[PDB]
Amino acid sequence: MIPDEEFIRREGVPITKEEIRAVSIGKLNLNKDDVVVDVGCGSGGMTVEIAKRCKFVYAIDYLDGAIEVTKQNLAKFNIKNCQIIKGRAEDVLDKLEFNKAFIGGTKNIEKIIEILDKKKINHIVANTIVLENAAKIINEFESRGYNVDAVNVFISYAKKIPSGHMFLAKNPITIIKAVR
Amino acid sequence: MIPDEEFIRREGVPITKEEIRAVSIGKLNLNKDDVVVDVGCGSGGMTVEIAKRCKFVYAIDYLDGAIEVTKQNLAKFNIKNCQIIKGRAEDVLDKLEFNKAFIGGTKNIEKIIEILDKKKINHIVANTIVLENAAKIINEFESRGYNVDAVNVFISYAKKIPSGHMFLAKNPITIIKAVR
Repeated sequence: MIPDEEFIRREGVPITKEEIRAVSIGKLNLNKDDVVVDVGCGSGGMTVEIAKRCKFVYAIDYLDGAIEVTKQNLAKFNIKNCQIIKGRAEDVLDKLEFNKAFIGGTKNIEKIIEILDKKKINHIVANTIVLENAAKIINEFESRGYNVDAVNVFISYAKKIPSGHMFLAKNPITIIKAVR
Repeated sequence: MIPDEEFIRREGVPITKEEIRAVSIGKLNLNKDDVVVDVGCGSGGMTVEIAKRCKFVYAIDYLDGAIEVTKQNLAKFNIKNCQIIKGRAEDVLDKLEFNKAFIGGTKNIEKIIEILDKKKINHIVANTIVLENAAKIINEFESRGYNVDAVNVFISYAKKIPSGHMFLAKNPITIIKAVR
């Protein structure tokens, strides 16, 4: 499944649009034995979709608002597959046993990627709207022996205006898949 | 799990990109009870992905190349709830029973839309790269009481080169969902 209007949102807290999560989910190639860390503090959209397809998910979020909404969404789809961990991913990550990672939002991508790598995490998906990060992540992963597959995705949404349908875009996003 | 690129390809026969399939599969909102028609002469990417998800799928295709590749992929991924019906959708669709349509390329998109309309199909997703067809699909449907969520997706792929990476553009495609 997937839908977007059936997610509990909250001003100040971002949510991945449906089409983006559909692509990002696919890149993770999730199965029943995957234990996934989901970094970067959002509303829970990706968390739920990941929870629904794997063994267990850690949602690492560092801001209160995000934790709260994710929590509500978790409640809302009856997810018992998931632990929300408040804090910096770089402080937490060492302590966990997992085999895949999705990274959204996040600070210290350079720290996280290095920890991921040395924890022998051999399948990672990262989304970024930022040019410098897209550049970092792709080169960081290729140097650390991953084969990298990145796509820039620019979605625009039909909106009716007096003359007909215009397409409303906001920001393109880079979705990066590193497997090793 | 949207499959990588383990698809049987035969050149002259297009394959819908992985990320475009993930978005279209998402907009279809598949249930195990869905009976889907899949109209479009491609390599079976979409077909397969629809089959894994619903009770049954009918691939409607006029093009021999397309059919055979599609048969091969269906074979490759062990898909058994799918029947291929060789013919022009405009000739056949009106005979079929199903409650959900996916439309890929097709000549005579008006006729097709008329048919889905009459049959009271409450859920249609259509991909097009043709300007005029995107216009007709959206307006024809909005005219018939469907509400229509259309998106345009521009995808580009990082390609490694001596200086770094460039992004090679693929052609943009409009993904139209119509629900009533």
